Amino acid sequence: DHLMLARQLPLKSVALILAGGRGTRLKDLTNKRAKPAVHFGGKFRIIDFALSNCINSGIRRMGVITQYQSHTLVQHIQRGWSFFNEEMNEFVDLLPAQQRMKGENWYRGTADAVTQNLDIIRRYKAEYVVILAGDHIYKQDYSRMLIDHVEKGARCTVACMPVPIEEASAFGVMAVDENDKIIEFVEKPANPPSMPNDPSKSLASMGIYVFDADYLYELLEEDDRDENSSHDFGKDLIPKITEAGLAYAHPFPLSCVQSDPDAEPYWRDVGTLEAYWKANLDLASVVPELDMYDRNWPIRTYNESLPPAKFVQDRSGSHGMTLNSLVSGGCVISGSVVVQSVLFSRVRVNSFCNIDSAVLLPEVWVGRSCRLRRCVIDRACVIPEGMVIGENAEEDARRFYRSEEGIVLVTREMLRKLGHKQER
Amino acid sequence: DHLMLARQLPLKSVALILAGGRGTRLKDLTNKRAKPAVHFGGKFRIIDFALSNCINSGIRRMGVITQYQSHTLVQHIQRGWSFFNEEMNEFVDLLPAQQRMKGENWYRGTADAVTQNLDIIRRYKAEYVVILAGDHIYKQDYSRMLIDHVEKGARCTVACMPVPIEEASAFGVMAVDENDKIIEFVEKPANPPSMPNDPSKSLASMGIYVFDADYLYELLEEDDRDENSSHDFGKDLIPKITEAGLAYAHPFPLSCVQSDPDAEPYWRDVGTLEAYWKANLDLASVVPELDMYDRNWPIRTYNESLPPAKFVQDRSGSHGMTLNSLVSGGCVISGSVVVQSVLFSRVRVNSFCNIDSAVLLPEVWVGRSCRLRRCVIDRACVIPEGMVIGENAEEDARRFYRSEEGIVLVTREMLRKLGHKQER
Amino acid sequence: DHLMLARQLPLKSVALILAGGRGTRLKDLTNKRAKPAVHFGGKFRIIDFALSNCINSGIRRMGVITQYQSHTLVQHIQRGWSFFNEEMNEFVDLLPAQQRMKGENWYRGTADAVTQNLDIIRRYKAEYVVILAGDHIYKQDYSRMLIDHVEKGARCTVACMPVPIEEASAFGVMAVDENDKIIEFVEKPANPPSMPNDPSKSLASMGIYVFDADYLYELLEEDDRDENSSHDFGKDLIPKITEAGLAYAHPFPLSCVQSDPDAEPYWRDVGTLEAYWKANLDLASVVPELDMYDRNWPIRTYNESLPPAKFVQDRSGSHGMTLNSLVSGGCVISGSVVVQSVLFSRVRVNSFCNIDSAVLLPEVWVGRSCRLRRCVIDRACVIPEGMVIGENAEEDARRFYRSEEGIVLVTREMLRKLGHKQER
Amino acid sequence: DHLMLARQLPLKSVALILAGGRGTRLKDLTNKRAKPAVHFGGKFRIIDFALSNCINSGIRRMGVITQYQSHTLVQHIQRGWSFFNEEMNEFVDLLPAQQRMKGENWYRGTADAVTQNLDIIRRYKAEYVVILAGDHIYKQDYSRMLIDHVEKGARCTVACMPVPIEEASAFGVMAVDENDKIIEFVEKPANPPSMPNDPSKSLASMGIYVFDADYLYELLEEDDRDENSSHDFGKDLIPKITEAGLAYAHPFPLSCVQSDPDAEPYWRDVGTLEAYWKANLDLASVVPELDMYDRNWPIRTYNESLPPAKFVQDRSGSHGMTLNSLVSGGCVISGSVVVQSVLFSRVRVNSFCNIDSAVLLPEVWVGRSCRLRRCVIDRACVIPEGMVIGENAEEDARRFYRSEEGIVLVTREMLRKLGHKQER
Ligand SMILES: Nc1ncnc2c1ncn2[C@@H]1O[C@H](COP(=O)(O)O)[C@@H](O)[C@H]1O
Ligand SMILES: Nc1ncnc2c1ncn2[C@@H]1O[C@H](COP(=O)(O)O)[C@@H](O)[C@H]1O
Ligand SMILES: Nc1ncnc2c1ncn2[C@@H]1O[C@H](COP(=O)(O)O)[C@@H](O)[C@H]1O
Ligand SMILES: Nc1ncnc2c1ncn2[C@@H]1O[C@H](COP(=O)(O)O)[C@@H](O)[C@H]1O
Repeated sequence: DHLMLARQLPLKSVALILAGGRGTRLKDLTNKRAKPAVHFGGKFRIIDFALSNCINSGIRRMGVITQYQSHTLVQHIQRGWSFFNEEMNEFVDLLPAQQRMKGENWYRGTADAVTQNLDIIRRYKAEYVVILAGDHIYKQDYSRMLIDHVEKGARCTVACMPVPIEEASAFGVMAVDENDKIIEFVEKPANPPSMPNDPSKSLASMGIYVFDADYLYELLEEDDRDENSSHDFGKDLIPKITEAGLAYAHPFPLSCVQSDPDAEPYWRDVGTLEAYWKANLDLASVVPELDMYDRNWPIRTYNESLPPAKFVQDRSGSHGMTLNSLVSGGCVISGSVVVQSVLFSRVRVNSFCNIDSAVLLPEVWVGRSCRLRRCVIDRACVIPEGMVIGENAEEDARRFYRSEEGIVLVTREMLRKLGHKQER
Repeated sequence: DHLMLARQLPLKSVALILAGGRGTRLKDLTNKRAKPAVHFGGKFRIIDFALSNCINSGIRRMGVITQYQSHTLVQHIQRGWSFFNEEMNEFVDLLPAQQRMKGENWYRGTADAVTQNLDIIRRYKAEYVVILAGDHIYKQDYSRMLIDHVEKGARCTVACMPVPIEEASAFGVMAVDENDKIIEFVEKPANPPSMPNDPSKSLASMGIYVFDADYLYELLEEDDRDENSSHDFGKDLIPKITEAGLAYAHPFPLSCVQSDPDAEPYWRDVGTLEAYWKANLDLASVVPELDMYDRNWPIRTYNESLPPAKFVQDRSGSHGMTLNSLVSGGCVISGSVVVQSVLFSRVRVNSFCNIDSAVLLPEVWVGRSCRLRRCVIDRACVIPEGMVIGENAEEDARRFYRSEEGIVLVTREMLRKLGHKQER
Repeated sequence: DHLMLARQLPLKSVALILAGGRGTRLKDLTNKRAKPAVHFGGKFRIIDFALSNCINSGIRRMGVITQYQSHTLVQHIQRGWSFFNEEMNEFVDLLPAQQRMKGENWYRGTADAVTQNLDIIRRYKAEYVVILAGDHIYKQDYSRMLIDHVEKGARCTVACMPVPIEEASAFGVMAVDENDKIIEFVEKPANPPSMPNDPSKSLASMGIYVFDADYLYELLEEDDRDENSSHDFGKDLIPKITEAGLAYAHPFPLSCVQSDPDAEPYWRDVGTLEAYWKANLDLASVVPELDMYDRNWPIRTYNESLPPAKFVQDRSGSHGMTLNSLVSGGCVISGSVVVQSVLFSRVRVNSFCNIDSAVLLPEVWVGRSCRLRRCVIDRACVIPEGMVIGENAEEDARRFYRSEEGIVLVTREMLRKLGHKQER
Repeated sequence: DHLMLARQLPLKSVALILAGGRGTRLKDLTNKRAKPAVHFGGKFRIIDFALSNCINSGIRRMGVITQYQSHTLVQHIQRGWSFFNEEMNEFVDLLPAQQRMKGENWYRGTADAVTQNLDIIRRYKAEYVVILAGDHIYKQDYSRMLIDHVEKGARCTVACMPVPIEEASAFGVMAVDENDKIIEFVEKPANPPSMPNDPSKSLASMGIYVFDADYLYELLEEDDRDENSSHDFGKDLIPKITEAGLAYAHPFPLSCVQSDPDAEPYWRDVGTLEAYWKANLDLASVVPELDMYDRNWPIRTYNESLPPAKFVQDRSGSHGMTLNSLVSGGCVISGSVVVQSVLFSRVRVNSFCNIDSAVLLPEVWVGRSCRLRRCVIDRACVIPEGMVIGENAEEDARRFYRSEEGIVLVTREMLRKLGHKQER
């Protein structure tokens, strides 16, 4: 462990974002796009979190694997992540599956997508391969995980963090020892084992595996020949590494970038619809759990050119009132009440509206005299005049999609089967 | 006139924006910046108008002449106008006066700045040279002025537009004939001559001269040797061309880009302080005279990455009310009243403020319980708590600078002198 | 026909490059890449021809359709064609077929690829849709084809140019009248009909169709419902437009950009292997048919950062001799004879080589004492020591691929079945 | 010393490259350009060395101080060093002296340039300030000098390296102790003191001072008020820090990046004309002292788009012979002999030339039947037909400039004076 080691491992490293793959539990949010390209934060996409942590961690060589509905994703990487110069060892390579006969190849698993592209990744000559799930929201520093991987003399290093046992049936539960060496790993159990001394919580894998380059190539080619295998990192390989005792665990609180050290680390995978809504409006509160006014760990995105947020008087000459809300650029709010809401770019709300705990994805047009409560308005939805959402549960659940918790989702297809011409 | 002559006139052409110039009528606004680099519109600088008209007119070769306090200007061109490629015949040159032998070189006049850089401009190999004053705000199409210049068989074409005879003592008044050939030109008269049939208005030069390049080079070298010359385009050259009868006039309403054809063309040179303030708030009204939500003639600028505009509750849990205002990105408005105002980037207003007909240039901090009206807050001004501006004119004259019209201007040096340290 | 019309139609236009789709007659040159991504010119790819003609024709909105082996292509557009800003109406959108169920969708035809993406192209709001085959090499101005399309009052406008009847069985042969109105169109005939008064030549379609936006959308939806249709522009639609008499013909000599007006227009589709090799060395001769030292119609590409071309002495201290050859950057030629050749980037040739009428695609390593005549060395081929190519026809045809005209092609797979470790 | 201290020392840091400076020992080379902007290496400028070491050392915040003839320099930074984003904490500022009141401001010395811009540098909020002379050619790692500065608890760390006592009268000679603390510093002595145990060599300052920022600001404001000071870092400040015992020395062989560890570190300041010529041709030899085919420490520059280097046959159909030369892109060499030479971009050599130990800066045209040896041809020089250089020293002294060592220098003004018009 030398003094100039913390700086030379990111440069000998290469990150691989398994962007591609939809989130099925997000219903129609991700019907026309990949989960990493779901909008978030007023101006971000989820994959801006798993990319700006590579940059600020020094890892300037990324590999974005994209399968399902990637036009918007690729078009976002193109416009916001193509400032690189390949001559200074940095790049964001897109690795969709390469078709030679109209659908002959198609990425059978998570770990069968790093094996199709294993002739391109060898050419990078990397020693440490970070394996990032980029449909997640976090502010980690992977040059403090890579060290903890190099100090321990590990082959694979799984970033683990504890979560409530109630939600630990959707993640990879493990069990460690005094030396943070994984002893028992099981993927997506039906009865998540608890931690020792913490019966109400389980030590879960985040989908962030650091691998020596030599061991990963030798483990996938040793796994690609397995017909029985399901070709996934959690469900096939990490048990294989674990059962040889070459798998260590890296606590996330160590390599988490927070502005308040007294707080707990922030991890939201935006699993269902409810946690997507809840995760945006936790940017609109007074004290957000996620700091985005931070200049020591900024998040890079498509810096679209939009005019200032305009607030104008309604048809009656009256004021427009706002409370704990975000209004991004392009918006035009004509004298209506906006509360606990998040308006993204280009949202044009007309007069006399009432908007409460809403999330208005971009290019939404809200017509005159609309009332919106606890809803998610999808991209380009042209809400008609006098529409009421979030006051009649037996109404909203027979028009739009309504989650068990009360969250409504509105899409153009939902609003075009109702008869509202939404071709504006 | 060939049918394919409109599209290859902007490629044989080269624009020269005379960015340098104090614009002394602005008093303290331009103390630390050049007149072009004054902030405008929530996110623009005035030189984004004289540059985005060259782009959308096809003129991709520009030459920005900068002398006085150009650090902010040059830093703006570097970060928002350096997307060009030199192998596609397009660039944004910066031609500030070349310095050797302990600060020897400085331009004697407007036209003694286009001469020193006459060895670099000949390299461009440009047939037509557009000469743009870039301290002006307008939406023109120079590929309709170049045609009118090539149809007429003109050598130099002055863009002229009528203005009230009261303000015509600041511009170049001319007189034309039936075939738009300048007969009488006089620069900055003390008694501006009126138009025929319009006694209340004068036909003024805008500062926009299109030149046959073979004539410009021969005219400046024939002028640079003149010992009594003032080395100015209006004060020396344009009378010389006029007196030979080689000077035509191009009406601006023809080559103006406006979304409402029933309206009059828009020209504001932001002369004094009052017309700066009035010009911004004319973006905050309901029907702006200047359209900036126009996609057929967009304005290019520094697309700074800023978070959404955040509105939060005050100390007391209460709402914040807005009326005909622009709130750009980065702003944080803690539950205060904002009316007829324009907040630029990064403006952090604290609780219980009242803001009326104000313009808050970037990085301004308004403290708790401040009242601001009919004022212009300079960049990074840290307004202290309980400050009151625009209610006692006799008490705003001594503390700050107050125009004759009632407009107040606040700078850090004005506030630092009263002992309100501005170190944030 | 107004005077400012030549400049306003490219802005109301959108180009669609049918890049996607391999060139089967190129054998193994396009086995790991799409034909638009075939290298050409020492530093270009074929799709830099059908893109730089959109830029210099003012068409800044392109749509690159990519299906077969597009990793290289996409990775080229990302690194050399992503300098655009979407806020000044300009972009290069990549439109690969969007998969929702692992190969469910896959682009059944050339005109069934503009129909899958017909919800994205409507959003561009474009009046004139240029349909460009981008597997071709030419220097055309599409703002002189668009006019000739607007003057004639046409619906569709097929760029046609005469070719020898011998090769006219691979293109779309048509037949026109006095008003350049197509009368008889047949796609890929077995007996190409000749021209009137030129029995030895046929009037052939280039794959460059300009279409009013309103007619194209109504023609593909009216064609997508046809089960009998083969979904192709030539084989299905252009006969349908022709049989209604709405199809005009635009001669290519009019809208061709040449630097010698006495010459004939340059069109090479790089059909077979022989014409690819012939087409590059026609850059190496003394008077190229294709001018690439032209600054009035430059070609934009991935401006890779490479050191100067180094020529060094061989093991014996001797000179290296060159004759009518192109040596791009990165190359290291150790004192060998290079004749009528084209070396791309990074080509390291070792001592005592002899290279004649060769094309060395990038990262090729030629070992010591090699002789190469009339060959095409593919990307990254590690030629071993003492290899001899192009002197024994019955030898080179049993090792590598040898066309009927004598041209040899060398790939890594060909040189790894022969036992030469080529993993360098 | 923390294990994560090497990687967050380049982020709390800010580099200041003093680009301005005539470098008068170069005579006519730097007549029209600054010493930093002198061309080097076939494609680089000297300031690409002092900048790519900040990038690859993690220092992404640079401050380029430019005074003398900076148009080419600024135009280079604009086109090759303006890929940075201000929201990711990285930029390349240009801090030329601010001008108001008819050319008033000009820096009195090296250290009176970092003071005027002391209101802009405090905004950076930098703990460590690297002070780089950028008129020098070396491959250093400043994140190994910053650590050595933070281990030692030093305030200011001077990078020192030994040089022959013959040339030690041009640099800052010092004397150190066991713990590398400067005891005696004297700037540009007339009798450079020797090292202990190495009588033939002196321990010289490179011009590379690392500073505690809290100490720099307090040292320049405490120096700017000095009436007898010369306002220089070596001549005024570094003796002041030395005499307090707060000045440590950092050996350059530790923080040098070299591909052959058995070699000595590479430092060439290109002092006179002879060491400029010798320094370039040391790129053309077989084993360069400076490695530029190194991918672990690449040099970033203006990646100009140029065609491949073309070699063609002469008038007579004959070959062109090369020996240990560099031919960059754009060159066209018509069958002539080139030996031990360095041709930059766009050099068009005509037939029957003989070129030996020459350096042809860009856009040079060599005419037919020219003989050139041991000379330096200035940018855009149009050598006429049958010119002979470097065979008659008595006839090259009068026509051009000839050093005492035998090196010739050719400029356009030297050739224009002999009546060889240089207008191409
Ligand atoms: N203004 C719009 N109207 C309708 N659909 C859109 C609009 N903008 C984007 N889309 C589509 O909405 C889907 C999701 O895109 P995005 O919201 O950008 O991920 C894609 O099918 C887009 O092509
Ligand atoms: N946050 C800030 N605080 C104080 N001065 C600033 C700040 N930002 C820019 N300036 C200075 O304000 C002046 C005008 O800059 P600008 O408003 O950008 O034209 C220049 O002297 C800048 O360096
Ligand atoms: N240095 C290399 N060695 C082996 N294969 C390569 C190399 N560079 C690119 N390739 C591959 O060669 C194929 C063609 O790429 P390209 O020649 O860039 O179109 C692709 O499969 C690339 O991944
Ligand atoms: N083709 C050219 N012909 C004559 N002068 C040039 C040319 N290119 C650049 N220069 C001038 O040469 C001087 C040095 O420029 P540079 O060699 O780029 O540092 C400056 O005065 C440039 O404007």
